Amino acid sequence: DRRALRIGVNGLPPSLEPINGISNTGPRIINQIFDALIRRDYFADGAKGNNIKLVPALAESFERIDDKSIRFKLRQGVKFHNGAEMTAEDVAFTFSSERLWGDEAIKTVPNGRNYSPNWDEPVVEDKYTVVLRTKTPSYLIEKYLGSWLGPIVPKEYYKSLGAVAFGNKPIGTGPYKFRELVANDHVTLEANDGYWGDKPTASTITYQVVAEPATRVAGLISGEYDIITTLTPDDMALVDGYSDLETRGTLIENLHMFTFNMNQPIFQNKTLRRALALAVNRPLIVEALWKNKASIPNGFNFEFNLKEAKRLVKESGYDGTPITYHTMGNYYANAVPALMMMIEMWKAAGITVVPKIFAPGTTPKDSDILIRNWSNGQWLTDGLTTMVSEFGPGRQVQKRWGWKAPAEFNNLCDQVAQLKDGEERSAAFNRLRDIFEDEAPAVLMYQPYDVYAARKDVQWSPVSFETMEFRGNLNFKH
Ligand SMILES: *OC[C@@]1(O[C@H]2O[C@H](CO)[C@@H](O)[C@H](O)[C@H]2O)O[C@H](CO)[C@@H](O)[C@@H]1O
Repeated sequence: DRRALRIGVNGLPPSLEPINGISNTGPRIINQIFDALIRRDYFADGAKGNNIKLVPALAESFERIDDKSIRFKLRQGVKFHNGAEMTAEDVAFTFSSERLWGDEAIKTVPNGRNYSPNWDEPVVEDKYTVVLRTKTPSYLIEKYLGSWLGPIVPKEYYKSLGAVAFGNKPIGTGPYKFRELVANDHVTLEANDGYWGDKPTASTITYQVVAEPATRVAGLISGEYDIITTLTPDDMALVDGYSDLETRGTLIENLHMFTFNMNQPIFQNKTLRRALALAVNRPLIVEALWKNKASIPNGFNFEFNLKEAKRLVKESGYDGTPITYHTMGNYYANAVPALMMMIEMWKAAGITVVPKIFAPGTTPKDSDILIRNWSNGQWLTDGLTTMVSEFGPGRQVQKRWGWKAPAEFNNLCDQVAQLKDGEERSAAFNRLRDIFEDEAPAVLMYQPYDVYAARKDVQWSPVSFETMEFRGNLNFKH
């Protein structure tokens, strides 16, 4: 029999419904349960897990018709885990108004429209042929369909349950099928021996929440886990002297940041937000805590000034009231050590910030949040599109977190979705970046160097994204 794989994780997603589970913790599970029309071939052409190449997966082939539509020829005989055959009806449902982007859909799939292009309703042409299309021109459709938007869901089963219940009992076409969920504890998957692609190599995969990185390292050493997630470069020393273990790391296409609840009076205006941003010496943090392996971003592409931060603190009228910084422990690698360094930096600017460490499983009330840490996946190669997906008009930073973005910012967000790459689009990018930095609705810290640790007897390479790929990349040694 095949070996059981045990993964010690930083957390579980709130749902296994593909869109509702988008987070640092979901894709590593969702990628196993589902397939998309298109897969990212991370290891193509000898790449070290970072190739952006997209290849056919549930679509056997596809051909663009015009600037707003693509015809897909689906792979035949593919079965969902309940035995139902995957047809054009399921692909059309996946990208339908009813499930994904309509007004009613987004009440149970809240980011269905935010993470989509401007879809029009899919057209089913025959059992294995579907046209996916946008209402306005888009040369990103294939990219969206190969992203975390893309998992194909079973129409009849999904409709019978609704998105919330489907998220607790998912059915997909992927190499591992859902077995069990214990909230805040684990998810167990089992091999899908009916898989259409390469046969799964593990009998079961268990994702077990172990909140603290030191405790995860101890469980790898003790033999409780085969792979552990969400470590830092500094954790590499803790594995010194274990011949059977190693670290495996890579830069990933994710930005660690901090952000604000701009409904709060102290953060309704930009002045103090920008002071908090300018006070941070990001190179010092990268040197200190990341062994210079994390990467300071060039904005949202796929300045430390303490003098100006002090000036803005005084201009803001800030009165010395302690400002909390909410962090779910070290859910983000290096969260608490980085916060400690930033608290020192903020003190030097005249701002008192204190940690508010909350437990795994707890969702603070939005009204208790002043500053919080967060991350954003860079989930398409087009960084403008992913920035807009969180910071644009009607998206969550404005709608939920109260950022009163300048009208010009919102105007340019709309313009860049219609412009082709070139001079005008890059000029809009530059101006959006300047406004974003002036407004400081969030502050980008760095792209983390994601570190896993694993048994040498489990052959598996990381990829440059907040997920785990096992296709062609999970072999057990004797
Ligand atoms: O980036 C995901 C995010 O959410 C996770 O944590 C919150 C708080 O416990 C849960 O409500 C979500 O279900 C879970 O995915 O992580 C940070 C916290 O570390 C939140 O700000 C994000 O929404």
